[PDB]
Amino acid sequence: MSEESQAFQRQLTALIGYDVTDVSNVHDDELEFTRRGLVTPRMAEVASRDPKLYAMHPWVTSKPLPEYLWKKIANNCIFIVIHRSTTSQTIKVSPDDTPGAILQSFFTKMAEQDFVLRVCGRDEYLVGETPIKNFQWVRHCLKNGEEIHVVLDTPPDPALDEVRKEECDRKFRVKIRGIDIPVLPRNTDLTVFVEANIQHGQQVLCQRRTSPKPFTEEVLWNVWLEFSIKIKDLPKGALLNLQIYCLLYYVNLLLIDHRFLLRRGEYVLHMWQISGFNADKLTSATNPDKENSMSISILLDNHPIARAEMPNQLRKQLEAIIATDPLNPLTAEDKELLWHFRYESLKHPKAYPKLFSSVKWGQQEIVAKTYQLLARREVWDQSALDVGLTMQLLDCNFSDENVRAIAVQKLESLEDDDVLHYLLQLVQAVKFEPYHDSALARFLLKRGLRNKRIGHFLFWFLRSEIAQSRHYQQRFAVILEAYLRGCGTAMLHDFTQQVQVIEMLQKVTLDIKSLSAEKYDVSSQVISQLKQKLENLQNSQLPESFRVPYDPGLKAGALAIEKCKVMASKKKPLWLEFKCADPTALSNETIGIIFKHGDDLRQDMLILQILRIMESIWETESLDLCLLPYGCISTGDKIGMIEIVKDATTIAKIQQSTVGNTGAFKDEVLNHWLKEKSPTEEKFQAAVERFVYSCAGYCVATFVLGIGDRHNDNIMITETGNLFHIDFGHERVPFVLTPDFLFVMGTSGKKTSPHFQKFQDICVKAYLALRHHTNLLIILFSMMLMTGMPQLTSKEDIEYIRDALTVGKNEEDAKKYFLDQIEVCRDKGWTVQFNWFLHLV
Ligand SMILES: CS(=O)(=O)N1CCN(Cc2cc3nc(-c4cccc5[nH]ncc45)nc(N4CCOCC4)c3s2)CC1
Repeated sequence: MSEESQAFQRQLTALIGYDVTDVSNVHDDELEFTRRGLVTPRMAEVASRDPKLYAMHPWVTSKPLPEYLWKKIANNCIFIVIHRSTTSQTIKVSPDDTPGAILQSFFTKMAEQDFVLRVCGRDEYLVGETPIKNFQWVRHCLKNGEEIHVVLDTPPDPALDEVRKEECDRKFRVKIRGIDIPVLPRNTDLTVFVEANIQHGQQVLCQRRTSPKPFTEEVLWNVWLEFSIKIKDLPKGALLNLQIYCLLYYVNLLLIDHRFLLRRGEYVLHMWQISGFNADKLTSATNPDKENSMSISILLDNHPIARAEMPNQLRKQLEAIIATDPLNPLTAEDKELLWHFRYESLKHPKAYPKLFSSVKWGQQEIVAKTYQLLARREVWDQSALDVGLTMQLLDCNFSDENVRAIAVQKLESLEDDDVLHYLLQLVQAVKFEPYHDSALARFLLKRGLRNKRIGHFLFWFLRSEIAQSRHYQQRFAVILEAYLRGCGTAMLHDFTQQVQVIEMLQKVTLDIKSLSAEKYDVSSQVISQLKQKLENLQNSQLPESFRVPYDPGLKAGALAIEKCKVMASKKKPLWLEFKCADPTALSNETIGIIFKHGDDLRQDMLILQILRIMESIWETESLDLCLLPYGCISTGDKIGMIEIVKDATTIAKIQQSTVGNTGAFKDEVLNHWLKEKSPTEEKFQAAVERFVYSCAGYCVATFVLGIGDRHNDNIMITETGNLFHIDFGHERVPFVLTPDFLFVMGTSGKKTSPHFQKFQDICVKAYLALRHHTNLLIILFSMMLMTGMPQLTSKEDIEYIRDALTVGKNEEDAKKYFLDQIEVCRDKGWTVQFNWFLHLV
């Protein structure tokens, strides 16, 4: 290789937080073969990407402007403001104008075309052949009541992104030699057996078992388990799933390797324990912790695969099946129907998930007939993209690489606006791929390299998992490495800054927990020991500036040490604030970040992202619900950072105005708080209007996701009336709509009023609107549960959102469901709010 060529890889390992050149936890070479496989997709995308547009990463959309934003234009005229050091004139522009065209109405409007419209304060450019109506920064300014401000400077040089020179009819059988574990002790001794499953997409094709034996630290069976399934009938992607019950341990082994070879030989597999169903149960990875983990020893010595029209009455039976939801389980009668009428079923794209579930993958002939099916894919290829539908073929139920490829094909048609909407959920879906190299993993690689913004979030989503998941770190590390070798040195330098900063601060956060008590208050000497520590970093240690990971436009600078503090709260997070490093920023307002170690933030990532998806859904139907899905990024193990929404206050704090007598509660208080922070009465009604939309948006969203029973303490409001929920780490109430909220709506329980009439109207509007996307939400939820929780009932915890979205019912009933829910909160008032307290003391 080379002296400095290996110094490149030690930079790569530092950003990844894992060494992909390590081979100490492999029993084959799939991971290294995947490093080599991804060189091509990388070099292709890099080689065909526009240098100019890659440097500026214009964030842009082809969707129509919503109805709720053409109301803020009674005149077909939008206001932009071009800047230059001191002075800065304003310019009349029509929504359909272009970056180039408004430069035509600036220079010629004055009485050399190699300048650019960058945004004031950020690294966000208005460029490329798009209308300004169709730029995200512009839609954002219109949405808030802000005015588009812009500075004129030289385009950033493409030179800075340049990339370095790169680098049988025999039945199947397995011998169970035995198991071994250095130490087991609990208290009393039991018996133990090994269960072997041939598995394919959460379908057990076959299952044999050992005789049981006593659970000493070594147990030897020496037994052949003859299976019924024949070798030729083994499908690519099938897993030998070895499990130990007395269900304490599990491990998996792909029966057909990444070169289509039948798996053969002597394996010692180090196994995962079960924490006192989910995506960790599917992994081909073995436990790296070889000193403590349980190990199984096996032997393979077994290569391969090298007219008439329906009666109208069955069609109805078949259509009914196809209509049902992604969780509605299929009977044997239903599957056989689907399969017998394959070709009719292929005419309905929505039937696809249900159809490929009806396939007997445990049979060679039928899989082949299934490949004949996928070969005449005219209707699918021509169908309009359905993200819900496409996602379903990427979940844990589908292990066939061709099935999964027809789904990835549909994704290729997404523009970058929609990729960012689904990116986190597509990164989690790499967990369900049988092989490390996959159409999906490559699709992300390709989309990330093509767009600096997708690239940026693909970095942190990958790194979040690598840091806190032994089950999938090696796979994701290989994928990240591939990204980093093609993202270009501007982005590598950027990440290196970001990784350095957060490593310095997490250090400070862990070092501060320990000097404070397990829990009480915040010491005089502890705010002493926070300021001192950050003064030492600030000088010769911290970058002059780093990219804010949750908002990669914004460049944070030097710390505002006076405003930083440890938080009198759960597990001593740091409230930090930074100066903005861009001197053309039009405000002296700091960037606020919380650093927390203790909670599990991947869950918050996931919930906030589904919340961003609901906003986008409501966009399809002219519905704005003023949600504040604030930034939130997991960076490492049980730890990460959070955006501080400026001017926000906990609802429980507004109730603790005085005393707050261990849980005193009072209807009228919220409304008084709103008038104090609103210098004109005019802005006060703007706040109540904002509170009715926001309260409604967070009510509907929260009912649907089953996270609505919350303390006042985890709900906030801005000075401008924008309500929002926080801290999604996990008698009853479907959601929070307490008497304090209702007095803002001019209604003190058991009445109706103009502002409350809006609230109900908006709620049912929002609720029926999410139901036009029932299959999407069910599948995102089901996946959320599987890749981002503890262990969970693959039927029962998902089955909440069915009943929440009132599946199978007509629209009138559905409204009547939700409207009962509102009146459950108003029939209970404070009962549950007060109840959180009763346990405590
Ligand atoms: C005297 S004190 O300085 O200690 N004071 C006490 C009362 N605090 C109220 C808050 C608690 C809080 N927790 C979180 C959080 C905690 C853990 C996990 C989380 N996931 N998402 C948020 C979040 N995120 C917060 N946000 C997010 C949105 O932007 C405003 C700050 C706030 S604000 C402020 C601090």
